[PDB]
Amino acid sequence: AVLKIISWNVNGLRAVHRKGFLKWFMEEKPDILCLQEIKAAPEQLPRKLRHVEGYRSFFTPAERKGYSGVAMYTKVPPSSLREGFGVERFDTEGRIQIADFDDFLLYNIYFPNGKMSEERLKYKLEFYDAFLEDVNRERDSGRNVIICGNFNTAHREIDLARPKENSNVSGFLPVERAWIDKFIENGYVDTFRMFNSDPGQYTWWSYRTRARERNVGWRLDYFFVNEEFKGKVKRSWILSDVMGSDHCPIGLEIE
Repeated sequence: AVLKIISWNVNGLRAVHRKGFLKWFMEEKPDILCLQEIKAAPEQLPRKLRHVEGYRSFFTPAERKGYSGVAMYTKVPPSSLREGFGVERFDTEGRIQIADFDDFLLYNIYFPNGKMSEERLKYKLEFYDAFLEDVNRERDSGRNVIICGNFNTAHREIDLARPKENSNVSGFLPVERAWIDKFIENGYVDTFRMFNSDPGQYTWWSYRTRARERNVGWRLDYFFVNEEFKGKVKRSWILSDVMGSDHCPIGLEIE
C-alpha cells in the first residue's frame, strides 16, 4: 500500500483553522498528518478540529498553556505513542510524539528554536543529542524509523536564501549544521535530497518584508528515514504553495 505522511508546522492550530486548514486537509487526504506548534489546549478546541471524519487524533501539549505542542491525525491508529525521550526537561515542552506503526516508528518532533538566548540554544543542542540517542536505540533494535518535523536548522548553504549572512544566527550556526551531518553519518537519509537537488527549496519564510513573495527562505522542515528503509520512499516533496502558516507542509510517500 502507498502511505502518505504530511508534516506541517502550523504555528497556531486555531490560527491555521481560520486560514483554510480543514479544507486543505480534506483535499490532501494524507494517511497520516503530523503537526507542530499547536499553541492550544487540546480539550479547549472546537470539536470539529479535534474530530476529523476518518481520522484518529493524538495531542501532546506543553505543560505551559498555549505554548509549543504537537499533534497527529491518522486513519490507522498506532499500537501506542510515547510522548517524551525519558528526560523530562525534554518531555514537558510539547515537542515529542513517537508513534508505533508496526512497519516503522514515526517521530513527530518540534525541535527547539535557539534564537532567543544562549540557554535556549544550549537546550536545542542538548535536545538534538537526546533525540539521536533515542532514534539510534530504536533502529539498533531493528526498528525502521521515520522522523519529520521542524528541525529549526538549514543543513547546507543550498538550504537557505542567505547562507553567508546567517553564519552567526541560530538556524545556520556551523555547530547546528554539524549535528545534521552527525545525524546523517549515523545512518539516516534526508529524504528530500534523495529526489531533489535543486536550490530555492524552502519550507519557512519570515512573515515580514515580502519574504515568501521573494522566496527568501530556509529549509527547516525535514523527512528522515533510516538507510535500510530508504527503498520504501517513493516521494519526498514540499507543498510550497499551501498558505496559512510561516511554514509550508512537506510530504512523504512510502511503499
